[PDB]
Amino acid sequence: MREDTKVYDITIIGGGPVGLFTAFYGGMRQASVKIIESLPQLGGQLSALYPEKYIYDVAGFPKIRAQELINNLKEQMAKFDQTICLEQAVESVEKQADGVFKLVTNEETHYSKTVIITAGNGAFKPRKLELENAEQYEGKNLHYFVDDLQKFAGRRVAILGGGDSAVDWALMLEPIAKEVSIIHRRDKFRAHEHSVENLHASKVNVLTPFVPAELIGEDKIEQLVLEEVKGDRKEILEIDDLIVNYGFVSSLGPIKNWGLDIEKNSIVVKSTMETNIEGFFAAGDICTYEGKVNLIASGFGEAPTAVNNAKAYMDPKARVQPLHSTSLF
Amino acid sequence: MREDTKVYDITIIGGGPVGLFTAFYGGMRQASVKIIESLPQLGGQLSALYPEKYIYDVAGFPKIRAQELINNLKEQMAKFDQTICLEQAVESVEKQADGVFKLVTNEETHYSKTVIITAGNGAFKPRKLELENAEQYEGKNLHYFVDDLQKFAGRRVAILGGGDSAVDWALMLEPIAKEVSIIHRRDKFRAHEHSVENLHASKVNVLTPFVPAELIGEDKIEQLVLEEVKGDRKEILEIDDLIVNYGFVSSLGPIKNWGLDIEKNSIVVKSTMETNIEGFFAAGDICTYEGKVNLIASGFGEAPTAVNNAKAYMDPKARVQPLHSTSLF
Ligand SMILES: Cc1cc2nc3c(=O)[nH]c(=O)nc-3n(C[C@H](O)[C@H](O)[C@H](O)COP(=O)(O)OP(=O)(O)OC[C@H]3O[C@@H](n4cnc5c(N)ncnc54)[C@H](O)[C@@H]3O)c2cc1C
Ligand SMILES: Cc1cc2nc3c(=O)[nH]c(=O)nc-3n(C[C@H](O)[C@H](O)[C@H](O)COP(=O)(O)OP(=O)(O)OC[C@H]3O[C@@H](n4cnc5c(N)ncnc54)[C@H](O)[C@@H]3O)c2cc1C
Ligand SMILES: NC(=O)c1ccc[n+]([C@@H]2O[C@H](COP(=O)([O-])OP(=O)(O)OC[C@H]3O[C@@H](n4cnc5c(N)ncnc54)[C@H](OP(=O)(O)O)[C@@H]3O)[C@@H](O)[C@H]2O)c1
Ligand SMILES: NC(=O)c1ccc[n+]([C@@H]2O[C@H](COP(=O)([O-])OP(=O)(O)OC[C@H]3O[C@@H](n4cnc5c(N)ncnc54)[C@H](OP(=O)(O)O)[C@@H]3O)[C@@H](O)[C@H]2O)c1
Ligand code: NA
Ligand code: NA
Repeated sequence: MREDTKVYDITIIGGGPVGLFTAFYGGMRQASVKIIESLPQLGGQLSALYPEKYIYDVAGFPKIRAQELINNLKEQMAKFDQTICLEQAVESVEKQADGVFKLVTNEETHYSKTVIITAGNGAFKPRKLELENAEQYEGKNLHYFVDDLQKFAGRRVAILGGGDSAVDWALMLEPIAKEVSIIHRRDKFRAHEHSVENLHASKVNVLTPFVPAELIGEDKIEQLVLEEVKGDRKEILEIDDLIVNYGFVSSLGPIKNWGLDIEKNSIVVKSTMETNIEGFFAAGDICTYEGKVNLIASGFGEAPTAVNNAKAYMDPKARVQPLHSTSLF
Repeated sequence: MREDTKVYDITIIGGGPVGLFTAFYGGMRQASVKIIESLPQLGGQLSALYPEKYIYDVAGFPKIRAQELINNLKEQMAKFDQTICLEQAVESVEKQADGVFKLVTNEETHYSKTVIITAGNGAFKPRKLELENAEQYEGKNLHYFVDDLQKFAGRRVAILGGGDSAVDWALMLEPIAKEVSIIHRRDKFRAHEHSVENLHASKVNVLTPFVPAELIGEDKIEQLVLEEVKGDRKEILEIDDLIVNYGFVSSLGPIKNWGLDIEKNSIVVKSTMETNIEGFFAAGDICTYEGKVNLIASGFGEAPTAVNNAKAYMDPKARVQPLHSTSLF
């Protein structure tokens, strides 16, 4: 655990499209801004689930690719400064006796005058390996997210899963690692067929249809035991690193432990976007009210409403109504 | 007075940016849509009051010219069918005994299952010439809205006003008209400095500081008499056409007589965007609620909220939540 003692004006929970636009508007209102995001990148459901698909119902865009919209939002918010904390899932939020919010994640403790939660359906997290003692190896040689390929240089690597993530990493590691195995529970892969063709074409050891049965290693994982899906046959692999790419899940989880009023598995808001905790606002798919629609356009409307009301909360002489952007730049 | 006996699903009062996106969204939800707009053009405050200016706080646009955003919205809604009624200001809205809304304008009577008012600050009207016989010439050779500039080819034109609209028309007409004069009540123009420099360098006859004194003509205007401001001098122009560019005025006007709940020139809405009259919704600058900010982004979020709740009102079996646009097309 570490601690960032700087009190930010606005801390945003979740860097999907609504959080990104919220960050922009915080900058517009001369607020210091932190974004905390569960995944190793920004973009929420758009970047995670349909980055290549076209969106037709965002105002002003006859058609726009999801990732393109996210890229536009990043460019928009780049005019201002934020501190962005990726791979952090907020698990605790408490308004302290001095009014300052304290936020705790899996990695770091943060402070803020206001919090705006833009969590969607809750934190995106990788699917964990469902083997009794898998957690023991987290922080050692069990990897869920991969960034630096060179740490696997000259090493025996096993990758679990059959999607684009598992296949892509297997192909990138083949020329770097001593040996690479990919283990998937069907003979048919879920990854793009061309990537799967290259995989079979490559020197990657493909083990299908198998599931992980056991992890062995007192300290570091040393052996991986596989079991065939149809039948009882087992295989043991000697490995230096295990990468698990089983996709992602989202849930509210600890968002329900902060004293917020929750209805429809979402955070209730007044028309100002404020929750039942003053200084704590919500926007986008995480929020609810009578007539709420879960759309990007709706969230993009909620964002400035939240930021502008947050600004008035922080500075009772600040007008909720912003000045014209046409004049300000 | 004429009557359109077709009962529309959704009829939108005002074709500013929020009414345009509302109209698009109606199409998205497979509703029959009519837009009724007071001016001879769509675009609201953007097109009328700042078409040339860059907007920076619409989600997904690092910067977009106001008129270009309007153009984008028109392209977006062109995917579906709408009935557009320009040059019609709504004077009366009544929810009849059968539940059907009856809307009466200056030109026509309309019917609708639901109404979504997107009127901003009220119906735009051009500021008119305050001379006693001026109205007599409307529909003849006195012009408040100019579309077919070619019809001024080879003609003697006088333009009234000192803003960008007047100056732009003078400069655009100079190369094709026989003669162009611009008449303004101060030696200083309100138009942009470079345009004014172009104006003085051109062959346009600039008459300042003058106001119109008299229109002469039994049928069409044949002569325009001007008088110097704070002076003792008149001028008479022989003209074929008179264009007046005195800007725009807006007010709620008869919107206050429909039995709606109104505060501070705004229609009070609950979180569903519904007014106190069931089936009658509002969005954009016209609506209010605690925390409301008059922004384009805000209005763009309110629009689909209104449409989707109007859909649920018309068919309580149909859902509020739309299917994905990524999927629908
Ligand atoms: C296949 C598909 C197609 C779609 N098509 C459309 C469409 O065409 N038009 C449209 O308008 N909508 C569409 N949607 C819905 C749209 O994706 C959502 O409305 C939008 O993603 C909501 O944005 P958001 O920022 O509120 O939430 P999200 O996109 O879910 O982002 C929230 C972010 O918050 C992070 N987060 C959450 N909790 C925490 C925490 N505790 N700590 C740290 N980080 C956290 C999450 O990891 C996530 O990155 C579609 C959805 C799907 C799945
Ligand atoms: C100079 C200026 C700069 C601005 N800069 C920004 C900016 O940078 N960013 C931002 O977000 N916002 C900005 N705004 C505010 C922005 O223009 C408004 O939020 C936006 O125009 C509201 O859109 P609308 O569709 O609700 O209303 P409007 O734009 O007012 O359109 C309403 C339309 O309804 C019509 N109408 C009204 N009543 C009737 C009736 N009874 N019958 C028929 N038609 C009717 C009117 O003629 C009008 O065309 C600015 C405003 C101004 C004046
Ligand atoms: N280059 C690219 O275009 C690229 C790169 C990375 C990610 N993506 C996209 O990002 C999204 C995420 O994909 P990603 O692979 O992380 O995740 P994914 O598509 O969800 O794939 C997860 C893989 O894990 C397997 N799995 C899950 N739980 C398991 C379990 N309990 N036991 C055994 N196997 C299990 C699944 O098996 P089953 O298939 O049998 O269900 C699947 O093969 C996808 O849309 C993907 O296309 C694209
Ligand atoms: N090319 C561009 O960039 C462009 C193009 C079109 C519009 N716009 C913008 O759109 C906005 C609207 O401009 P627009 O020119 O329609 O309108 P405008 O700026 O309001 O100008 C109206 C002109 O009419 C004059 N006027 C009004 N009533 C009068 C009266 N009774 N007698 C004499 N003169 C009268 C005003 O005089 P005074 O100046 O003395 O008040 C003013 O010069 C402006 O911000 C403009 O910059 C920009
Ligand atoms: Na929700
Ligand atoms: Na208003």
